[PDB]
Amino acid sequence: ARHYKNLIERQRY
Repeated sequence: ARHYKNLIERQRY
């Protein structure tokens, strides 16, 4: 679900 990478990619970024 590529679009959702964002979320997990916001945590430390």
